[PDB]
Amino acid sequence: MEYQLQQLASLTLVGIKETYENGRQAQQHIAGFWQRCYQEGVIADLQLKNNGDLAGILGLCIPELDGKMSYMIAVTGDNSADIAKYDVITLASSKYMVFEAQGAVPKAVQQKMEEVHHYIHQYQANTVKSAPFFELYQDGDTTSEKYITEIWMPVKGLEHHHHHH
Ligand SMILES: CC[n+]1c(-c2ccccc2)c2cc(N)ccc2c2ccc(N)cc21
Repeated sequence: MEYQLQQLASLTLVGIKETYENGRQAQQHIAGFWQRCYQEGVIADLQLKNNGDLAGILGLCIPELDGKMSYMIAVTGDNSADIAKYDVITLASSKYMVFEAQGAVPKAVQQKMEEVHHYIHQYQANTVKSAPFFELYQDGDTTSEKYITEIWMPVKGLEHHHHHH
């Protein structure tokens, strides 16, 4: 499968985080969460705030300690803002395997994701389960079947994988 290696320094993310029972339940409600965020003007507001560290809006899947799964819609933002209403988190530095989904959101993303999970099955010692993974949505028309969504999966010690020697 095609992917690019990218690295990120520590980042501050601003947005809204919701929590669901598990991965399956999250998929049922994520589309709704996005719909609610757009309708209430949250997306527009968050878009004003990105300092440009990452281009776009992020949809992060965050594992919770009790087995629950959280989803956060956010942008990379500056710490120096009052920022009372929004949820804020620090995304720890990491290296990632970055994949692309070409197509209309979100079906193109879901199908690409099933594929990604299957592919990373072979990199069990390198993937980081407790670490957040995310979809990055750049400016553009989601509807177009030429639209590209980036999927960022965090990894550790990937250089040591035998397939790379
Ligand atoms: C809920 C559909 N929807 C929309 C969307 C589509 C049409 C109008 C408004 C939002 C969306 C729009 C942007 N920019 C970025 C991500 C998503 C998204 C992501 C996941 C999902 N599961 C549904 C999603």
